[PDB]
Amino acid sequence: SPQPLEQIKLSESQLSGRVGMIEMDLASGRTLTAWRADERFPMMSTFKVVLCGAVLARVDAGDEQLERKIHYRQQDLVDYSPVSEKHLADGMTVGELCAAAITMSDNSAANLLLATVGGPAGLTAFLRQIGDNVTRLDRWETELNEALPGDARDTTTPASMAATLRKLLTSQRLSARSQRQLLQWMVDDRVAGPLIRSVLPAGWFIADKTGAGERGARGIVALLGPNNKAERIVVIYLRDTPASMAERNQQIAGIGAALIEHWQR
Ligand SMILES: OC[C@H]1O[C@H](O[C@H]2[C@H](O)[C@@H](O)[C@H](OCCCCCCC3CCCCC3)O[C@@H]2CO)[C@H](O)[C@@H](O)[C@@H]1O
Ligand SMILES: *C(=O)/C=C/N[C@@H](C(=O)O)[C@](C)(COC(=O)CCCC(=O)O)S(=O)O
Repeated sequence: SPQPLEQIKLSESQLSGRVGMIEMDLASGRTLTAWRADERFPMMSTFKVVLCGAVLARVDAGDEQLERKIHYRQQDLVDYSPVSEKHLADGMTVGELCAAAITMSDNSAANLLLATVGGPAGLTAFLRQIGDNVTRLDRWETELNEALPGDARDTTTPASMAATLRKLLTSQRLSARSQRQLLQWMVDDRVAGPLIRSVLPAGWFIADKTGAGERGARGIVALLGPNNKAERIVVIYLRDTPASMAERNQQIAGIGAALIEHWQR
């Protein structure tokens, strides 16, 4: 594989779409690679990690408990609720809802949690409170991944998302236990985690949350590194490409291959 930047450019050429990417040291925030890092991209399901960061902040403040059981109704369910549709009778705890939202991308779980933090406006206010003045959530699942061309709703930038994830995972804004919980939910991703491990060379750590939307929108927010360590945050978003999901996945994987082959930078 060629150098990361060369590969990213090649991916735009092949997809006919825009790619946004940041590679950042998790411990220090050092930015290693930045491409269209200040341009907007739909967050799609990647917003679920930020959502649960807001939930954990409420737990730390004593305003929420991960144990608290939420009971909901069938009429509350939206498209794609693999975990939540199974608990209409017994409900789910707030912690279970975050696990379902992050590890299974359960949309109803995400909407139930979104309501607890004040909806899209409440989550956006949380982002402003931690210093992210760019990322914004405007809608609920599943309308939020519509990805209309030029629509600023429900978007982030690679730089903002990377900085925000680092703040949630390491800045001590969240308690030690909460930081560890957010990380573990990403490590436990069932949608792409196992698949990514199956193609990663031995020794490479992966934790992640993916997203998909209309007009080719696709993305991933991840922790990656050799020697089984979460060394870097890697955020990659794609938008406005007519390519098959398989090809969008392959191009993102190709950027990862370039990082892996040329890690020491
Ligand atoms: O010399 C480095 C490595 O080169 C190859 O590894 C390949 C691997 O066989 C392939 O499957 C993967 O594809 C990349 C798979 C990446 C999947 C997702 C990455 C995510 C992670 C972070 C966010 C964005 C994307 O590339 C590597 C590097 O070329 C060799 O197979 C391996 O033995 C060797 O150690
Ligand atoms: C989050 O990104 C969700 C995107 N797509 C879903 C949606 O529009 O709500 C789908 C229902 C597909 O969902 C999945 O394929 C599961 C994994 C979603 C993820 O990557 O987080 S829609 O068909 O696009």
